[PDB]
Amino acid sequence: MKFNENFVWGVATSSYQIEGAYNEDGRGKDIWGDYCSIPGIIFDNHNGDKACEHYYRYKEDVAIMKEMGIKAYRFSIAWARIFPEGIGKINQKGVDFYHNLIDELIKNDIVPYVTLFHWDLPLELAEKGGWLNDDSVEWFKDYAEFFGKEYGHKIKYIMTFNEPQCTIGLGLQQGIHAPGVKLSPKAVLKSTHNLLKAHGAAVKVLRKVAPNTQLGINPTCGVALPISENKKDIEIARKRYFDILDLNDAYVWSVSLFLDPIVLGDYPTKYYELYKEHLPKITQEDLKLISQPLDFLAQNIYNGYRVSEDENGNYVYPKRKAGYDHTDMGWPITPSALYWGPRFICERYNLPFYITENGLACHDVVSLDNKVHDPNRIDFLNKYLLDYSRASCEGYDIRGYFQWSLMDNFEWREGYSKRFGMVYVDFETQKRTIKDSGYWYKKVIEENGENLLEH
Repeated sequence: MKFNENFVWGVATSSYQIEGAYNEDGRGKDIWGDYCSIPGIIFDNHNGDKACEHYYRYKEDVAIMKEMGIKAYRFSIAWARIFPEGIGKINQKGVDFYHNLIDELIKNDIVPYVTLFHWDLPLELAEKGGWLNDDSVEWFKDYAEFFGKEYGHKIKYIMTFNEPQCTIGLGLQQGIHAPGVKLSPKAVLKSTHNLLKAHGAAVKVLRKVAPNTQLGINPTCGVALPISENKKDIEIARKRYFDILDLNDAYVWSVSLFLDPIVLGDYPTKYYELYKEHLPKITQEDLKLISQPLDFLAQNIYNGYRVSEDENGNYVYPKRKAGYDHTDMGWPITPSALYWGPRFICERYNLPFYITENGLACHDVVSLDNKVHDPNRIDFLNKYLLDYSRASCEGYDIRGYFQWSLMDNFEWREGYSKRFGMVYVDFETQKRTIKDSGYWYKKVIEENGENLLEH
């Protein structure tokens, strides 16, 4: 019994990365399409105008998902495809599209998992300040309210914000993601506060208009890994994993900054002390709105880092061995992150836990045999599921795993130079090719993980 019988095996995509049709059927502009229009921002000036054309080819992608026997599909809704201006007028062809997509999923016995916001903020609301605007809490509530009223009767799982660490940190504090700016701590924490408030308002209104839909959120962070399994070393990694970082660091990359207000009802104590001169207006109704009860907690986990302390109690980060296992991103391959991550999150928050994203980039090619061989992805996934199974076997309330991605897509700043899918996509012909990892993943679902090679 590596995993439980109810375990959920899924793949994950996002709207801007696969859909295409950025300027068709009344879809409004968003921040990433706007971000891409700045020359030199994206690798080779790629954009998401066409992407994988999933908007037009969704039936084929669902047929491919049935071919691999995938029972759950995580995807995101393009806010600008339903509300071209963020608020007000409804774009029916965008409403019809997600109807056609959802119906195709149900028709093929695939359970939809919906992400409301996957970074594609409607450009009209960004030009109104984005998450700096206190009205953004209402913009997202009305967005969530319409989606719950229109689709709640056939969507059982909804998560609000995918990886707010990127939207806030890379987008507004580090200038790495859209809109690409580096704002003040006041702006960043005010933007953080309104995003959390928008999350809670979305949860509260979805309990009213879609009461049979389970709600959650999937943040992300590097997983602090203990140097050994001694209680003294595990506590160092646990403290770092939920720490609040200094203002001169990339302080948005914190687990507790977002999830402690959501699950525990307030920011950590360190937040009020370190950020005292940059604190936003925080009322108790704010914290009450943010801390709505959730049905599940999720997390995108890709890698982790060893962490320790010296004599003075300062964090020490040991080097990685020369030639260490890595991906086409240069990211390290650390399968133990899928154990310590879920373990730390479950112990601190005690909610049903999903892994919403896990995977790696591989320099995949269509070989001479017209197949795509990615055994490195098979090894990466197999090793990560082994440590994830250990957490399930140890009694933690683990519910599922969504492998990023289903198909190669637009990898943001990297464009199409990085391939994360188990399905190969030639971005000219739009020809799909299932990789060896896809057929291997089909057997994993059918065996519920009892085929995972050990050691």
